[PDB]
Amino acid sequence: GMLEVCIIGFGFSAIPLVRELARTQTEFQIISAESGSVWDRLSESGRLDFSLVSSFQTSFYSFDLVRDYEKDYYPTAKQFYEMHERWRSVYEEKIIRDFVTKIENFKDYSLISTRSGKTYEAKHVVLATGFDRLMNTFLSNFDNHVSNKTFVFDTMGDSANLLIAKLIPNNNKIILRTNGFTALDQEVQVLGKPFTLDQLESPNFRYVSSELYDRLMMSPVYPRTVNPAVSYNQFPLIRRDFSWVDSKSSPPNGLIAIKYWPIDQYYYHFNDDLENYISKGYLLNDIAMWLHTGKVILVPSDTPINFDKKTITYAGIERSFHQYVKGDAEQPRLPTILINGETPFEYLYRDTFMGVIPQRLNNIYFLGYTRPFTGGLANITEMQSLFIHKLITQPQFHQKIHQNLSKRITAYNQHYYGAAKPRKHDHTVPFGFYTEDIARLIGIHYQPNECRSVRDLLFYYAFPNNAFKYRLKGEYAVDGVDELIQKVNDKHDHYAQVFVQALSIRNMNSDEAAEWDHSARRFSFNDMRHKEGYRAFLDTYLKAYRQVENISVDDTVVDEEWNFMVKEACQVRDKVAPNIESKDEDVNKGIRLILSILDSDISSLPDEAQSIEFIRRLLQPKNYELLFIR
Ligand SMILES: Cc1cc2nc3c(=O)[nH]c(=O)nc-3n(C[C@H](O)[C@H](O)[C@H](O)COP(=O)(O)OP(=O)(O)OC[C@H]3O[C@@H](n4cnc5c(N)ncnc54)[C@H](O)[C@@H]3O)c2cc1C
Ligand SMILES: NC(=O)c1ccc[n+]([C@@H]2O[C@H](COP(=O)([O-])OP(=O)(O)OC[C@H]3O[C@@H](n4cnc5c(N)ncnc54)[C@H](OP(=O)(O)O)[C@@H]3O)[C@@H](O)[C@H]2O)c1
Repeated sequence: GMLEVCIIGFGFSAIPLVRELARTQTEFQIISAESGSVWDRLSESGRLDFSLVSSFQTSFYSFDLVRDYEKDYYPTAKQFYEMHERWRSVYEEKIIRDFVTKIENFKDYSLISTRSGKTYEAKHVVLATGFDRLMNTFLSNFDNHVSNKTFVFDTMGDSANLLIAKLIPNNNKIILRTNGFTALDQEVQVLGKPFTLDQLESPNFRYVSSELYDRLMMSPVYPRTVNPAVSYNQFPLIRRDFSWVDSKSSPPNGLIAIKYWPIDQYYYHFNDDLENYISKGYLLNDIAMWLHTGKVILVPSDTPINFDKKTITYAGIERSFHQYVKGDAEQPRLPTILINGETPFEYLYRDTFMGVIPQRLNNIYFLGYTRPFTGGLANITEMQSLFIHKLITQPQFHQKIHQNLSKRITAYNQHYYGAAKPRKHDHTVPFGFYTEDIARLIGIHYQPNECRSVRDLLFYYAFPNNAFKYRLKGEYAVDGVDELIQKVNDKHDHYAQVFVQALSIRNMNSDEAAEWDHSARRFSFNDMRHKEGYRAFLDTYLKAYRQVENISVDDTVVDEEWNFMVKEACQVRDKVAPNIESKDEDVNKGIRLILSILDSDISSLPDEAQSIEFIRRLLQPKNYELLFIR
């Protein structure tokens, strides 16, 4: 009569697993802290006044999307929290409010200790406890009445970018003292229509060849184009050292990106009702517009600073600042876990299988410790939830995965990390590799060889690998996913543009593909040609923000020392930007060809002529093997 499952921590990550355990009537208990999460801190202090950096389709679960999806949008922080609270309310009767202090792991059960002193025995234990993040305080607590101060950031990430969005409108000057950072427009115009960047990744093209996929994806990350319109050419300090990368899989696991509103897309969405959109949490966070306008400056990583005087020395200027912001040492909130009830478990992402199954522990699973490169967490945690549910409820599956666990882990690490040493961001994966890897392990994947029509090929290769893609049919089918996929296909032209992109670069080398990617009137990422024209909009924006936030600040004060630092900062840009002056034309022809053979039988396509041949060979991709599954 021992408890079959104990889930520790209930916020967001645990929802889909609890839903599947309920469906199979598997006995479970949830234990979760009375104190809740950062989302409760932000709710309590009235600071749910921002929006997600991820699309609806990747940030909410399949069983919500089938009801509530009518169009792409970026949810607000308020909507995200409201959804956590709705699901909390569904499962509250299954939640014990307490805090787990210790887990003793035995051969086929665990002893869970709590701060109350109550103990629990459970055959299977799932940890969904999230992360402690140092920067959460800056969001939950730090003040909006600071003005004309200098901030120094040693780190750039989504949390820094959100703080910078809130600081800039109070004429706070931002110095970024960095080893580089990857920033990407969260939204792109494709023939007039907005696509979130997660929709453009067509990840199953990795199976055609890693080199094809690499030149399709990596030109905005690695400094491959000489095009003077690209932020990494106007502001070379943004470039990172990627010498650590030792994998043929691109983008590599361990690559992080900050996702941001470019001001042109911000204007297209919000220009009509600006004050009301800002009050909902749609905040302009265009880092490239900040670099362009000098409201942010980059300085070298080894730039000298004096923590005692609160001074940084740049442009022969000893420069004084109100705050230095170090940046996150973000790590899982794990209680002490005792192996054989004796030896403390040591957590390392790479030593777990798919970030879920730790070694040396029996029937313990980790849920929510894998971070998506792009898109929302929902895609990751939905698929992790199905994997965990199958391991808990199907001993045949549990035995299959565990029998060769150490060899699977080795084969995964070889494929994705190679000989690179563990890094603090190992837990970050391309979402469309991870979801597909789990789907193949579970057996709810699609087979490329079973596509019959060109349409079927578009769905396999070009429809994004969102978790709901794998819940149309088979073991984990969700009612309404058919109608969801239809709605999404109908609105994005079946992802024909994405498909044609790969068709267009199949013969190119990586340098040719990089130039082609940037030959558009507006390329997807970091296009500095689409900033100057929005300066008037920016002033309308700052006024609307100030008005929403009851701020007064006069834009007359002149920080001549800043100007000199900005001028020193923006010197490569003042050389390169005057040098300014195929993708659009090629895409147009490609989409015409594809939409016209949509319902054509693939296997029977005849021997633009050579693009049909390549299309036919997509039935037999030569790079399909994943040795951690086989
Ligand atoms: C500022 C911010 C912005 C974000 N923006 C986005 C976004 O745009 N898109 C997106 O997809 N994701 C975003 N995320 C990430 C992610 O969606 C959230 O971090 C989410 O809260 C993770 O859910 P979780 O359930 O893993 O953890 P949490 O939501 O933190 O919930 C875990 C729960 O477990 C409890 N707990 C912890 N330890 C114990 C213990 N020992 N015993 C008992 N209970 C315990 C905690 O109190 C908490 O209530 C953002 C995160 C932050 C902080
Ligand atoms: N769906 C999601 O899960 C999701 C998505 C987006 C945002 N978020 C939220 O926003 C936050 C984003 O992370 P964070 O701001 O807390 O800190 P972080 O991104 O974990 O840390 C950023 C640091 O990582 C290093 N880094 C290494 N490679 C980099 C690259 N290519 N680009 C940029 N930085 C790189 C840099 O420091 P060094 O160079 O000094 O090592 C940088 O300062 C999350 O904590 C989360 O709260 C969640």
